[PDB]
Amino acid sequence: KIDILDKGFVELVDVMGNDLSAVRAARVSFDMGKDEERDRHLIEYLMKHGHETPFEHIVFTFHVKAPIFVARQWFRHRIASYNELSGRYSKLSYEFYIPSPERLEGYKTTIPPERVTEKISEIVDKAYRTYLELIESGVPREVARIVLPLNLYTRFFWTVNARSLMNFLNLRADSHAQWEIQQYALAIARIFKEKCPWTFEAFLKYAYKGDILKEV
Amino acid sequence: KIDILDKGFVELVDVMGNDLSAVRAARVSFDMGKDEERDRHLIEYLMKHGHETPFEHIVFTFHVKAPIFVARQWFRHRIASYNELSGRYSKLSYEFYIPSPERLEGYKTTIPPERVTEKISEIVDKAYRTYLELIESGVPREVARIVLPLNLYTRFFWTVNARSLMNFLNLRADSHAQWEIQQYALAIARIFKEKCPWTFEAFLKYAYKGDILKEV
Amino acid sequence: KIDILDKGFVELVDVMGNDLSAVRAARVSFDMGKDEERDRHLIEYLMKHGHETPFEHIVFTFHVKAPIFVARQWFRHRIASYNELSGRYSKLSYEFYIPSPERLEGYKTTIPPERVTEKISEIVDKAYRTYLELIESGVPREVARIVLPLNLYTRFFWTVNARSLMNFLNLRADSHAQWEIQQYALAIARIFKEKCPWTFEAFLKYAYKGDILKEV
Amino acid sequence: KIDILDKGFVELVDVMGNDLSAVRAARVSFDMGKDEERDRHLIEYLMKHGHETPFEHIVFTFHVKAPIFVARQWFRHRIASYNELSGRYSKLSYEFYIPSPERLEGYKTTIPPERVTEKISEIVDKAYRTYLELIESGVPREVARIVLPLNLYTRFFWTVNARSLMNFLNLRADSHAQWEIQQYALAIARIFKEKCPWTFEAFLKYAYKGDILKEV
Ligand SMILES: Cc1cc2nc3c(=O)[nH]c(=O)nc-3n(C[C@H](O)[C@H](O)[C@H](O)COP(=O)(O)OP(=O)(O)OC[C@H]3O[C@@H](n4cnc5c(N)ncnc54)[C@H](O)[C@@H]3O)c2cc1C
Ligand SMILES: Cc1cc2nc3c(=O)[nH]c(=O)nc-3n(C[C@H](O)[C@H](O)[C@H](O)COP(=O)(O)OP(=O)(O)OC[C@H]3O[C@@H](n4cnc5c(N)ncnc54)[C@H](O)[C@@H]3O)c2cc1C
Ligand SMILES: Cc1cc2nc3c(=O)[nH]c(=O)nc-3n(C[C@H](O)[C@H](O)[C@H](O)COP(=O)(O)OP(=O)(O)OC[C@H]3O[C@@H](n4cnc5c(N)ncnc54)[C@H](O)[C@@H]3O)c2cc1C
Ligand SMILES: Cc1cc2nc3c(=O)[nH]c(=O)nc-3n(C[C@H](O)[C@H](O)[C@H](O)COP(=O)(O)OP(=O)(O)OC[C@H]3O[C@@H](n4cnc5c(N)ncnc54)[C@H](O)[C@@H]3O)c2cc1C
Ligand SMILES: Cc1cc2nc3c(=O)[nH]c(=O)nc-3n(C[C@H](O)[C@H](O)[C@H](O)CO)c2cc1C
Ligand SMILES: Cc1cc2nc3c(=O)[nH]c(=O)nc-3n(C[C@H](O)[C@H](O)[C@H](O)CO)c2cc1C
Ligand SMILES: Cc1cc2nc3c(=O)[nH]c(=O)nc-3n(C[C@H](O)[C@H](O)[C@H](O)CO)c2cc1C
Ligand SMILES: Cc1cc2nc3c(=O)[nH]c(=O)nc-3n(C[C@H](O)[C@H](O)[C@H](O)CO)c2cc1C
Ligand SMILES: O=c1ccn([C@H]2C[C@H](O)[C@@H](COS(=O)(=O)O)O2)c(=O)[nH]1
Ligand SMILES: O=c1ccn([C@H]2C[C@H](O)[C@@H](COS(=O)(=O)O)O2)c(=O)[nH]1
Ligand SMILES: O=c1ccn([C@H]2C[C@H](O)[C@@H](COS(=O)(=O)O)O2)c(=O)[nH]1
Ligand SMILES: O=c1ccn([C@H]2C[C@H](O)[C@@H](COS(=O)(=O)O)O2)c(=O)[nH]1
Repeated sequence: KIDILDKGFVELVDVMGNDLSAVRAARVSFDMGKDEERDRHLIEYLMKHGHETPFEHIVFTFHVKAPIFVARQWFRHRIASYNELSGRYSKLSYEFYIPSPERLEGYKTTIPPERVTEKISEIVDKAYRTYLELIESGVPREVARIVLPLNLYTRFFWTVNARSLMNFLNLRADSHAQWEIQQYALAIARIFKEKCPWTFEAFLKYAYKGDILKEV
Repeated sequence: KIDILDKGFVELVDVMGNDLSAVRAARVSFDMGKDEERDRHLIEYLMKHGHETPFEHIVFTFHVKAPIFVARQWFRHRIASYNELSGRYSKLSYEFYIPSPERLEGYKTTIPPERVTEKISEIVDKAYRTYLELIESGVPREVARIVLPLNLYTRFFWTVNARSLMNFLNLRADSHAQWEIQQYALAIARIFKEKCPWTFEAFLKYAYKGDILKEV
Repeated sequence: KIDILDKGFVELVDVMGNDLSAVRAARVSFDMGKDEERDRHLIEYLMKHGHETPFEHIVFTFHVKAPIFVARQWFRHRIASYNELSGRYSKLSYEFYIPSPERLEGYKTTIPPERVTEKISEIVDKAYRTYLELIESGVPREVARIVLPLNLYTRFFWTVNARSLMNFLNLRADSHAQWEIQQYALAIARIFKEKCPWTFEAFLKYAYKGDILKEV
Repeated sequence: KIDILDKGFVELVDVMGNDLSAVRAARVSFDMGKDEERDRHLIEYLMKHGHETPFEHIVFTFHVKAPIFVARQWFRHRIASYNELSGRYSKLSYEFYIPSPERLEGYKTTIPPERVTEKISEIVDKAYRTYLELIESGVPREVARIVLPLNLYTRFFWTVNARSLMNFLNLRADSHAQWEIQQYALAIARIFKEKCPWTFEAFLKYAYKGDILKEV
C-alpha cells in the first residue's frame, strides 16, 4: 500500500505470475522448474523487438483511491477491467483532493498559494453541504451527487496485464500526463518493478517511451 | 441531431454500411447487388441464434453533448472509440445540466421541486465563479477545473459498431440505467433504427434485453 | 491435466483469485477476511442480472494441446491472450488427430468407419513425409509447413478471465460447436468449476446459454 | 481489387471517413466544412507524439482471399472484426497457394525449385482427393476437411480502424513477417494511402516501425 496525494492510495490486491510467466508463455513451456541468464535474455529480446504478447500472461489487481478527475483519465485505458464505487447506490464520502501550496511551484499566481488552497476547500465544502441537503430532502442520490466536484475521491479495483500496464506507464509515467496521475503511475511502476524486476528493467531499457522513470 | 435533456444532443456524424453490410459479411459475399425476404431472414437467424459478429461490420460515429456524470457511465463501454474535450488544454464552458422539476416525479421531497432546481443552479454558479477566479489568478486550468461539478456539460465523438451499440442499448435503454443516460440511449436507438431497420427490428424481437424500447 | 481426443490435453498453469475475487471487486472491498451465504447471494445476483464485469477479476492461464482446426476456432475468442508454437521457427512434430471410428456414430457411411480412420492416417503420413523431404532439401520451414493438414497438433498458452471464459463456454460447450472443441470446453468447464464453484453454479443456473453443461 | 500471390486478392468493400475524420474527432469539431496546412499539421502532431486514438474514427472493410497459413497470422490481430468461410457448413474449393520457383531465391536447395513446386502440387492434389472421397462417402464436412493442407485458400471480410491497421502495417509490412503476408500488407498499405494520404505519410514519417514501406 502506497499513499498518493493527500488522501489517495494504490494497493496491490493480487497478482498472477512473475517474470517467468512471460518466458514460459513465450516458449509454450512444459517446464515449471529459473535460469536467470537465459530467461532474462529472452525477456530483453522480446521487449527490444516489440514482441510484447507474452507479457499479457502476467496479471495484477490493484485497489486505487483517487479523485474523479484522475479516475476519468485512468478509465480511458480500455484494455483492463474496472469496478468502481457507485454514487447511484450509496452516499459518497466527504473526501476531496486539496492541492498543497507546492502544487503551484513555477506558477506565478496573483493570489497566494495558501489562498488558492483555501478557496478550493471552501467551494468543496459548500458543494458537499448542498449534496447532503438534497439527499436529506429526499432527492435521489443519483441526482443529488451531480453537484459534487471532480476532486471528490472515488475508489476502484483495476485488473490489468503487464502489457497494458506498460502502455499505461508509457502514457502516465510521463511529464505530458497530469501531475496528479503521474504520482499514481510512479506507485504502479514501483509495484510492477517489485513483482517483475526483469521485465521492468527490460522495459525501461528498450520500450519505455516516457521521461520520468529513467530519472527516478 | 436530437436534443437531449436541457442542453444536450446526439448527432450522427458518419456511418459505414447498413443492414446489407452484415448480410454480406456473414456470407463473405462478392455480390454488391437487396433481396428483402432472404436478407432479412438471415439477419433474424443471426440475431436469434446469437451470431452477432456480422453486425460489427456496421459502424457509426456520433457527436454527443452530455454532462460528465453521464459521460463517465458511457465511457465504461470499452469496445468503442472516444475523443473528448480537454479541461487540461482549454477553458470549459459555463453549461450545466439542471434537472427540470418533473425529474423528481414520484419522489416526495421535503422541499419543493422548484427549490431543488434553484439550489442546484446556485451551487454550480458558485463553483464556476471559483473556477474562473482560479484561472484568472494564474492557476493552471488542469487544476482549476477540479472544483467544477459533475453536471458540467462535455462533448465527445463516439465511434462504435452495431454489435457494441446493441450491447449499449441493452444496458442503457433500460429502466435500471440512470434516467439521464436512458434519454441518450433512446436517441441512439432512433438513429440506429433509421439506418439499420432490419437489424433493429430483429434486435428488438430476438436479442434486446432491456425494458423500454419495446414500450416506445 | 485433462486428456482430450487421442493426443490432446488441457492443463491449468496458473490462476489468479477465486469466487471471492469477484465479490471483493464488486464491493470494492477493503476486507480480505468468506461468508458463504452473503457472498454466494451476491454472485448469484450479479449473474442473474447481467452484471458480469466483476468476474473479469478472476484470471486463468491454460496450456492447451489441440489440432489446428480446433485452435483456429478457439483463437477467434479475441478477449484473451494467446501464445502458440511457431512453424516458422521450429520443426513441427509428427502428431495428428485421427478420429476414432465412434466419431462417425449416427452417420451412415458408404465405406466402413475403420477405413475412414485409415484413409486419414494415410494422407497425413504422406503429407508429413513431403514436409520432411522439403525441409531436408533446404526449403525454409515457413514454406515447407504449408503442406501439413489441419489435423496437425499445435500447443498454446491461453490467458483468459472468467467473463470471457463464460462466453467461451456458452459458445463452445454447446451442441452447435464442433464436437472436437466441445470436448475441450468440457475440460475447461471442469477446471472452472473446481476453482470457482459458486460462480460456476450461478453461471449454470442463470446465464449459461448452451445445452450440454446442464446435461453432464 | 489487388491480386496477391498466385490466386489471392485484397479488395476494399467499404470505408468510413478520411483524413478529416481524424482531425474532426481530435478537435471534437462541429465543423463539416478542408484546410490542408492546418489539418495536415494536426495529423502530424498526433502521429509524432503518439496520440493515435483519433485515427480510430477512420474504418475500413476489406474482402481478402488468402491461404489459411496467412489467415492464421492475420486473425491474431484481435482489435478488428472478421467473418470467414466455414468448412463446417460448406464444401471448400480446390484452390491452393503454390509458391513460384522465385519464392526460393537465396536458398540453395538440393532439389530444383521447379521440383519443389511440383511436389507441393502433388501432395495438395492427393489431400483434396482424399477430402472429396471422405465427403462423398458421407463423412461430415467438418471432419473431412481436417486432411486439407494449410495452403488451402480461404476468404474473409476484415473490418478494422486506421489505428489497428497501422499496427498491422508495423508488424506485417516488415521483413520479419512471413513474405506471403508481407505481400498482403503492401496491398493494404496501398489502399490506406489512397484513402488517407495525409495520415499515411505522417505514419511513414513519424510512427511506422517496419523496414519495407520506406523502401517501396
Ligand atoms: C497527455 C495525454 C493527453 C490526452 N488528451 C486527451 C484529450 O484531450 N481527449 C481525449 O479524449 N483523450 C485524451 N487522452 C487519452 C488518450 O486519448 C487515450 O484514451 C489514453 O491515453 C489511453 O491510451 P490507449 O488507447 O493506448 O489505452 P487502451 O485503451 O488501454 O488501449 C491499449 C492499446 O490497445 C489498442 N486499442 C484498444 N482499443 C482499440 C481500438 N478500439 N482501436 C484501435 N486500437 C485499440 C491500442 O493499441 C492501444 O494503445 C490523453 C492522454 C494523454 C496521456
Ligand atoms: C445499471 C448499471 C449499474 C452499474 N453499476 C456499476 C457500478 O456500481 N460500478 C461500476 O464500476 N460499474 C457499473 N456499471 C458499469 C458496468 O459494470 C459496465 O462497465 C458497463 O455496463 C459496460 O458494459 P460492458 O462491459 O458489457 O461494455 P463494454 O466494455 O463495451 O464491453 C462489451 C463486451 O465486450 C466484452 N468485454 C470487453 N472487455 C472485456 C474484458 N476485459 N473481459 C471480458 N469481457 C470483455 C464483454 O462481453 C462485454 O459485454 C453499471 C452499469 C449499469 C448498466
Ligand atoms: C457454432 C459456431 C459457428 C460459427 N461459424 C462461424 C463462421 O461460419 N464464420 C466465422 O468467421 N466465424 C464463425 N464462428 C465464430 C464466431 O463468429 C465468433 O468469432 C466466436 O464465436 C467468438 O465469439 P465472440 O466474438 O463472442 O468472442 P470474443 O472475440 O472473445 O468476444 C467476446 C465478447 O466481446 C465483445 N467483442 C469483442 N470484440 C468486439 C468487437 N470488435 N466489436 C463488438 N464486440 C466485441 C462481444 O461482446 C463478444 O461477445 C462460429 C462460432 C460458433 C460458436
Ligand atoms: C514476426 C512475428 C512473429 C510472430 N511469432 C509468433 C509466435 O511464434 N507465436 C505466436 O503465438 N504469435 C506470434 N506472432 C503474433 C504476435 O504475437 C501477435 O499476436 C500479432 O503480431 C498481433 O499483434 P498485436 O497483439 O499488437 O495485435 P492486436 O491483437 O490487434 O492488438 C492491437 C493492440 O491492442 C493491444 N491489445 C489487444 N489485446 C490486448 C490484451 N489482451 N492485452 C494487452 N494489450 C492488448 C496491444 O497494444 C496491441 O498492440 C508473431 C508476429 C510477428 C509479426
Ligand atoms: C511473439 C513472438 C514473436 C517472435 N518473433 C520472432 C522473430 O521475429 N524472429 C525469430 O527468429 N524468432 C521469433 N520468436 C521465437 C523466439 O522467441 C526467438 O527466435 C528466440 O528464442 C530468441 O532467442 C518469437 C516468439 C514469440 C513468442
Ligand atoms: C457467425 C456465424 C455463425 C454461424 N453459425 C451457424 C450454425 O450454428 N449452424 C449452421 O448450420 N450454420 C451457421 N452459419 C452459416 C449460415 O449463416 C446458416 O447456416 C444459414 O445461412 C441459415 O440460413 C453461421 C454463419 C456465421 C457468419
Ligand atoms: C456491475 C454492477 C452493477 C450493479 N447494478 C445494480 C443495479 O442495477 N441496481 C442496484 O440496486 N444495485 C446495483 N449494484 C450494487 C449492488 O451490487 C447491489 O445493489 C446489492 O449488493 C445487491 O445485494 C451493482 C454493482 C455492480 C458492481
Ligand atoms: C489524444 C489527444 C492527445 C493530446 N495531447 C496533448 C498534449 O500532450 N499536450 C498538448 O498541449 N495538447 C494535447 N492535445 C490537444 C491538441 O491536439 C494540441 O494541443 C494542439 O492542437 C496542437 O496544435 C491532445 C489532443 C488529443 C485528441
Ligand atoms: O491527460 C489527459 C487528458 C485527457 N484525457 C481524457 C480523459 C477524459 O475522458 C477526457 C478529458 O480529460 S481532462 O482533460 O482531464 O478533462 O480526455 C486523459 O485521459 N488524459
Ligand atoms: O448506472 C451506472 C452506475 C455506475 N456506472 C459506472 C460509471 C463509473 O465508472 C462508476 C460510478 O458511476 S456512478 O454510479 O454513476 O457514480 O460506475 C455506470 O457505468 N453506470
Ligand atoms: O464452429 C465454428 C465455425 C467457424 N469458426 C471460425 C473459425 C475460422 O476463423 C472460420 C472457419 O472455421 S471452420 O468452419 O472450422 O473452418 O470460422 C469458429 O470459430 N467456429
Ligand atoms: O509471423 C508469425 C508467426 C506466428 N504467428 C502466430 C499465428 C499462429 O497463431 C501462430 C503460429 O504461426 S505460424 O508460425 O505461422 O505457424 O503464431 C503470427 O501471427 N505471425
